[PDB]
Amino acid sequence: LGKYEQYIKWPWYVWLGF
Repeated sequence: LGKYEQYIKWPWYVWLGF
């Protein structure tokens, strides 16, 4: 759907993409 990778991309950024 693209709802998780949209809200989960926040905490995952701190590691990669922060």
